[PDB]
Amino acid sequence: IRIFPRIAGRSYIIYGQTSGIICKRMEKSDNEFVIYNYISEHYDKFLKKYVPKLYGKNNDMLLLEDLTYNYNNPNVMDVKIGARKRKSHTSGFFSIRGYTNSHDYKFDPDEYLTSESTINHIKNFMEAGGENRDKTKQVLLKWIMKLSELANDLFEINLKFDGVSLIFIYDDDCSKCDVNVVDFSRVKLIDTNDQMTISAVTNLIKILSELADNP
Ligand SMILES: Nc1ncnc2c1ncn2[C@@H]1O[C@H](COP(=O)(O)OP(=O)(O)O)[C@@H](O)[C@H]1O
Ligand SMILES: [Mg+2]
Ligand SMILES: [Mg+2]
Repeated sequence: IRIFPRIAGRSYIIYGQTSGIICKRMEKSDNEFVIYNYISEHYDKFLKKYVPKLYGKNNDMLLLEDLTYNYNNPNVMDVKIGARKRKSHTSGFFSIRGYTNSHDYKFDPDEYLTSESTINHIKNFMEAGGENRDKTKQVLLKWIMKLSELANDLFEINLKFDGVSLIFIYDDDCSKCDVNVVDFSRVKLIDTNDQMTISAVTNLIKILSELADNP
C-alpha cells in the first residue's frame, strides 16, 4: 500500500492500484459520494470544469483523479473556502490548510493571520517557481482565469459548500498549473447560492491579481 503525500486534511488517502488514481476513504459518512452524484445529475458542467473526476467507488473508498499525476515537480496548496465546522477562518474569508515546503516557512494552520501574513504565505508557496517573473505571472493569470469563472458559476448553484478546499498546483518549471474544488463531505442542499464561498473566491482573485501586477 502506498500512502498519498497529502499536503493537508486528515482522511486516509492512498495511491490507486493503477496510474493516475488516488483512493480516498469516506471516514464519517458517504455524504461525499451522495454529493458527487447530486452534482453529476444537477450541475454536470460544474463537475467537469472544477472537480477531480470520480472514477467510481470500492467499498468506503472513492476512486478520484490524481490532480498531481502529470507533474514532474508539483507544488500544492490547500485553501479551505467553505465554512469551517466551528471556528472562524484564519485569513478572514478563507483558511490556508497547507502547502509544499510550508514547514520551511514555519507555517501553522491554527495561526490567525493578518492580510500581510496571508499574502506572504501565498508568496512563500510561489517561491519554488523560481526567479522567471514571466512564467510565475502566467501561473497566477491561469489561476485567476479559472477562479473568476468559478465565482461567476457559483451564483447559480444551490449548495452550501461547507468544508470544501481549492487545491492549487503548479510545476517547479511553471510549464503547467491548475486549481480544483475538493472535499464534498460536509456539503448540503439549500434554496439559495453560497455567498460566503463566493466571498472566499473573490478575495483570492483580488490577492492573486495584486501578485500578478505587482512589479
Ligand atoms: N483528487 C486529488 N488529487 C490530488 N490530491 C488530492 C486530491 N484530493 C485530495 N487531495 C489531497 O488530499 C488533501 C486532503 O483532501 P480532502 O478531500 O480535503 O480530504 P480531508 O477529508 O482529509 O480534508 C488535500 O490537501 C490534497 O493534498
Ligand atoms: Mg479537506
Ligand atoms: Mg480537470
